[PDB]
Amino acid sequence: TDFYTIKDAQADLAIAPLNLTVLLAPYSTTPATTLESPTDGSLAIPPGYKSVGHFEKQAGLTLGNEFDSKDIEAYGEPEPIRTIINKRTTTFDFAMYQNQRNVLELIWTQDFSNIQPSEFGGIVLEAPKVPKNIYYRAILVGMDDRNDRPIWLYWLMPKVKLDKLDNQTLNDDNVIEYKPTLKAFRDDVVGYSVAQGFAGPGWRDLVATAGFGEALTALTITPGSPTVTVATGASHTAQLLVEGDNGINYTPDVVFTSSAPDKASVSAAGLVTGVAAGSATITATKGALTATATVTVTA
Amino acid sequence: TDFYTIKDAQADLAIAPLNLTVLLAPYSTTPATTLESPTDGSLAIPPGYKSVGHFEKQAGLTLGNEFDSKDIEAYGEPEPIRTIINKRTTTFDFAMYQNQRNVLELIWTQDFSNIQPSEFGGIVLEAPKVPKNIYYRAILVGMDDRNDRPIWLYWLMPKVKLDKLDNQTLNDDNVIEYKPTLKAFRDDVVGYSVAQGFAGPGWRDLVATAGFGEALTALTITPGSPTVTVATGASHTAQLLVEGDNGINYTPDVVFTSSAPDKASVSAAGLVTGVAAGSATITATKGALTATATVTVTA
Amino acid sequence: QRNVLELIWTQDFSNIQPSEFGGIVLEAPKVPKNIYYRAILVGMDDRNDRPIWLYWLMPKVKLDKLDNQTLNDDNVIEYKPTLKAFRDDVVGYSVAQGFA
Amino acid sequence: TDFYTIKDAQADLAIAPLNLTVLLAPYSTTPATTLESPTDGSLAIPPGYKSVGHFEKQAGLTLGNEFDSKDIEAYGEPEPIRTIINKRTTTFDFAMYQN
Amino acid sequence: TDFYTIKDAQADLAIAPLNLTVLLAPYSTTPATTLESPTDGSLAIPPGYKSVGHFEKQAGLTLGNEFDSKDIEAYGEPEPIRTIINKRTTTFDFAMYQNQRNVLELIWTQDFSNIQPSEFGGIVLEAPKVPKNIYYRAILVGMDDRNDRPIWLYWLMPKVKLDKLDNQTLNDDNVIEYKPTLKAFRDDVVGYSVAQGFAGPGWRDLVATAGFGEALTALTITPGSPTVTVATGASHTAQLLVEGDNGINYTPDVVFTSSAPDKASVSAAGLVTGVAAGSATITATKGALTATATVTVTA
Repeated sequence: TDFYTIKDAQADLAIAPLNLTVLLAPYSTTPATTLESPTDGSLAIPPGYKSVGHFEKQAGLTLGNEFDSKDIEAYGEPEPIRTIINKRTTTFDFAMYQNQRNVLELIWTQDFSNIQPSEFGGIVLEAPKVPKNIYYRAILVGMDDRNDRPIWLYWLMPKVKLDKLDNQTLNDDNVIEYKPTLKAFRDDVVGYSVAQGFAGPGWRDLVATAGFGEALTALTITPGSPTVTVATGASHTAQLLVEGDNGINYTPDVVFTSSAPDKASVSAAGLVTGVAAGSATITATKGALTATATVTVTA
Repeated sequence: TDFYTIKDAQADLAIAPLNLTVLLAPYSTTPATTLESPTDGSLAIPPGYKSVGHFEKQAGLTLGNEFDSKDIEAYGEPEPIRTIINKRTTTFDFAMYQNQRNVLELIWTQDFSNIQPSEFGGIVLEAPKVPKNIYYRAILVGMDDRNDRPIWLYWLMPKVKLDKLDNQTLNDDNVIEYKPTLKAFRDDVVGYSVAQGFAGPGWRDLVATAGFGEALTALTITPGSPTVTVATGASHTAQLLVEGDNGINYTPDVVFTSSAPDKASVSAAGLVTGVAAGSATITATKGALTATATVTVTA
Repeated sequence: QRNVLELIWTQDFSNIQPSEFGGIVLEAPKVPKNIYYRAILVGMDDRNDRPIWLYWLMPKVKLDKLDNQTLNDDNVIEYKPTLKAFRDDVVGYSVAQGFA
Repeated sequence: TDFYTIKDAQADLAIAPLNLTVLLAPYSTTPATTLESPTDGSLAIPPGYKSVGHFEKQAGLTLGNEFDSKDIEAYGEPEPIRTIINKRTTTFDFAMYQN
Repeated sequence: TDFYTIKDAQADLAIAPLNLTVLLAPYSTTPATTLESPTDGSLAIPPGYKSVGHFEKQAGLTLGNEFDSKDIEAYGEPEPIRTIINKRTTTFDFAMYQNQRNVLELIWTQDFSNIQPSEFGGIVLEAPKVPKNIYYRAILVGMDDRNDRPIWLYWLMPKVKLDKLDNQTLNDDNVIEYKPTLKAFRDDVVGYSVAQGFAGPGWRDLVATAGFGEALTALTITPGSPTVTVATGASHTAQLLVEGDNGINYTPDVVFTSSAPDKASVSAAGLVTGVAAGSATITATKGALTATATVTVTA
């Protein structure tokens, strides 16, 4: 066995967040559990999460993790007999550009929903008597677009608070930047302080390689023998569903073909419509994996 | 839903302070509450506020916000059960150029209003025996000129005090700079320490987008059916006011047209003067939104 | 991949099952776990098609530190952990350097 | 439509400065607003502007324009979201003979 | 196989822009999707695009493309594992001669629409206090004539902006020149920054050779059995239409003949007019291909 086989390096698993956005929601909003829509796996932001818009490219977004722990030392032991890790504090910072309502609410620790613009649109935002402890739910979601197969990787922080505010420098050749450092706290309802998740058509290919689940070896069609009516109606169309040995819906990844197009009409999605009564064979093929189904069409 | 729809990035909301000025006023002056003139929304500096003139471009104007908070930690809780934020310290610094009375008064912490120039204009400004605690009111107003529609964004600090004075370096190829770092304190009568406000014709367009108020959907002409006299007099002219569903006066933004110019004369501002007796229709149109009014002209 | 995320999150993700469309969610644990790994750091020096494999054997390592993670639109995401090697009683050493 | 009609080329709009003069006036002089006389439209130079005479033909007169702008770059945007053009510096040079 | 067959050189595919024009339109104009007229395939410029006229022959027109990419390097890999290409900047420049409105507006970053000539026709164009960000839509269309079969090849740039302005040297024996370098940006409405296109009867003869689509192997007449009345009326004449398997209309390229001129008269265009009632044969011949249709003429 040579060195490169032992290395087992996969360049595709390296994900670059080509685009990124941060969505903040008020603490009354139900926290998001996953960003994958159950219908088709598309990106589905839960209601109540509103983006903060553009932010500085050069500064980017900085995530920081800090452990605080106490080590118990016994006599004659060079190394601790037990280490008690109290907490893993997570923070993140970036440089917002847009001067919208939620950005100013976050940087001022105030609820400006009751602020009404004057007769000519002029508004005045007053800092509170003492800063308030306001908690938000944050979704940091980024898209890596490779071969038109995006990978959406997101950080879910169900309870964040404004930890720090950097100095605000005003220049006549630069836009005004708000640079908050937000600390994520543990939320009891969901039971975590921060979660990292992956989704998308691109990640469906690499989920087997990355080590989550089992490798795709067999391809199966769930409605193997459907019966379709020639006449128009609710039961005149039957939607196929293709799965793998590891339980992942591979329907968007497979290619659908019909042995006899006239007897049954199949699309790229996998819908089956029986134009003419008879026997048809619908084959879903992805790579070297092939699944076959038989459709009977009755007028 | 694709990524860019979720991101919802508005490049217009990014405001760059192309021009900036700082106006200091003595503590006896009534603090400013808003910089928007009630008459037409123009920039209106209250009396007593005098500018400090030019300041260094490269140094710019630095705004700093600091939090001092004490966290209450209970047994068995990695994160504090309650955090108490005592105050939010706000400071700002910049490098003044002009050697005028107010700049020297601020840097020297002295009242030079009683200083009388000598026979040939020479003056001598003595530092006080002990530094005085002098409080000023500060307006930091900046204009972003985009498409001849300026946005004036301002910081109102009703009670500031000189906190620091940076080293003063004299060079034969550079002007003399005064670099004060001013700290803003809470003012009891107005109820805030620092306030951030936006105004101007440019900001009126972005009020709806920024999230303050409600989006503009319908336009209404409040004097829908006015009657105007042919003959000259005080009641020979009538001013039209156009408003929106969100209560913002959109008169400068709309375009005025007259059905028959001879019957009633309308200008860009919205004034209606009845040249000839009869019925006229005045239409105010902004974008795709339109409002109509009928004017009856009686000799 | 799975092992890198387990190392950086101090959690066992072997029980994580991908969703219907391959999407996964990895939750940080309530409290960080003390997880120990065995590390082999093996390097090849290929000279005249006669490679030299020199390796560091650390039979018991633990995640000591995690550096800041910076996200940029023109760079991939890097995980930068500092791992501390501990004494292992069964083998009798904390770190061993070998050549072959 | 043939290509020539779409081109809409006109040789009459190509203006060649067959003769050229530079006139310098002290800062106290009232700046010129236009060089056409309101009486007849002829070339009328305001008083105080004194010409510098001949200058070298080979060098001619060179006019340069430079822009100093800063581009605001936002995350995920290959092109800047806003370009702030500070100034447009105009310079010109020539080689005078007359002392 | 000899070298000449392997090389497969086609001297006809070399296109030389014998004539070139640049057309600039204001940003409010609808961007051009194609320069091919759907009615006949001739060069049809969308309204609002006004040509800049003559420009310098010796300098010509220069198009430049630059790539800004970052290479992700990994330990032990001599070559990068992933190259992240950010943008493809396209620019173009040329030396305008004409002193017209659009040229001066482009070079001065100003709009002179409201500039009114004085009593004697004189005008004064004042440069703006600060240069404005004005965007244009550009069409760079060139014509190559070969055996009276022109080829129009064009570059569409939906969003161009002034980037550089070269030095402007005045000579007593040379006309005045303006040398702007324009950078093409990305327009989200159309989804591209630059698009290269080809059209014209000359191109139609080279579509198959160039590799876009399949070659022409069969010819077909869509009105196989048209009916034309002897009596004058709307349905007196029927226009033929020749197509191929590749999907390209070859009607202008084919030659129409009629077996019996008295029964039906056909021209080079392909229109069929029924002069005498009876059966006629219309044959369209192009190269080695022929298409036959039968026309029945009823009185």
